[PDB]
Amino acid sequence: VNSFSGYLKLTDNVYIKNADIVEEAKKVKPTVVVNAANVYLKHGGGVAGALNKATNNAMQVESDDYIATNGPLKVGGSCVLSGHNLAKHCLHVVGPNVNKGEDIQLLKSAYENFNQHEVLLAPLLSAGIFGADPIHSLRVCVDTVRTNVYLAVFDKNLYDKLVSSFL
Ligand SMILES: O=C1CC[C@@H](c2ccccc2)N1Nc1ncnc2[nH]cc(Br)c12
Repeated sequence: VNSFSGYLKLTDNVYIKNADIVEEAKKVKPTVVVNAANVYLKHGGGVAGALNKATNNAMQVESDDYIATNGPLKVGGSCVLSGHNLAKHCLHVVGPNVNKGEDIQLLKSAYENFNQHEVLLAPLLSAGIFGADPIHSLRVCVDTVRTNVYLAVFDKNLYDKLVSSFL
């Protein structure tokens, strides 16, 4: 038993809710919150900008040190950093950005990072301003992640549609 509440169960291991991941994190304080990152860990907008703002920019400060030491992530890759006031850890995961011209097949690789963590609070990767189809992304998530994932979808009409069309 865990502390996540109000989720629709999609499969044995995938759950979904119409909520702001930031508010879910503040309420639950999960072991792992997933950020929808870019390779530079520049948390300017979307989920990343919102999470970073909620940490009072501490996520960005930590991220800049990470990049200065290690260089950029790979598209499809991830790193584990602090969750600051929101979670124990933040798993920064880079899905492909179609608005940048990247290969959507890398979305499966991105979701594979979730399998290194028994339970996660996450957004849909590559959706929103990353330019991919959120229905697709949900399918890849369900078909790739085997650990317990709680998906927060902020856009209300998207949740509705994803709920009702999920095969
Ligand atoms: O609705 C959705 C679906 C796709 C995802 C997204 C991810 C990256 C960039 C744009 C959109 N997204 N957006 C949020 N999902 C959950 N929690 C949130 N908090 C603040 C935001 Br913006 C937000």
